Amino acid sequence: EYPTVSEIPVGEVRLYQIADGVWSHIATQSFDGAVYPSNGLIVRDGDELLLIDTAWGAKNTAALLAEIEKQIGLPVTRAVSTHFHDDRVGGVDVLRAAGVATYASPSTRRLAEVEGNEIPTHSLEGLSSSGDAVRFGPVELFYPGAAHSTDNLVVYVPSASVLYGGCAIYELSRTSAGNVADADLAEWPTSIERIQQHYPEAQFVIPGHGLPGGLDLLKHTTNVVKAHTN
Ligand SMILES: C[C@H](CS)C(=O)N[C@@H](C(=O)O)c1ccc(F)cc1
Ligand SMILES: [Zn+2]
Ligand SMILES: [Zn+2]
Ligand SMILES: [Zn+2]
Repeated sequence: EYPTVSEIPVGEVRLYQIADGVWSHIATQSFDGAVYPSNGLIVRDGDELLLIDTAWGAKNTAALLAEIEKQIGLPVTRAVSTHFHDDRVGGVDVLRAAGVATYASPSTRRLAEVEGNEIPTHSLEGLSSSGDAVRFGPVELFYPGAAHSTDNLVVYVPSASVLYGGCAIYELSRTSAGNVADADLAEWPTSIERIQQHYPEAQFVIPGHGLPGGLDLLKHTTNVVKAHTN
């Protein structure tokens, strides 16, 4: 069973193995009166691990590293943050202190700094234009256009047909718009179409928060945006 928000104490991280050499990591955090779950990704790259997003905060991210050591034993050597909010860069400084090389796009790095969030060290090149794709170790990084935020990236794992949508894709059980303070609500359905046109063969689709599904999460998310927008 995929771990749900009600089963993970704030401060603890679970790992869920999706495929061979592919896991999600799941944490929980208090935010704005509620507890929310949060997903990231872990992808094996031989004798090292590529981390996709922090576990939302310094303490959760240290827990993540401890859980990775317990359950996998391979070192995290690179990390990619998929947008500038705290559930994606909160913990970067812990990763850096632990010797992880932290990456984000130039936009994400700028927006993190503007906002006062932790800032990934290295800039990812080749992601400036909607539809750009880059092969980054075992994954493909993709910029679909502005949506949840103007900088959001998605991640695709070809070996396992895993599409990590981050917070530009909503789980089915969310039927209202959440955090749209930095969103391009008008562009968001267009960016979702772009993901669909590029990863039509996606089997396993991971939202930034909550339960994985399939490509039906894309259509579901547009409905939510439109319902909120119109
Ligand atoms: C703090 C974090 C940064 S994205 C955040 O605001 N998450 C937002 C959301 O993703 O819309 C969220 C709102 C309601 C939920 F049920 C789940 C997630
Ligand atoms: Zn190696
Ligand atoms: Zn966000
Ligand atoms: Zn989020």
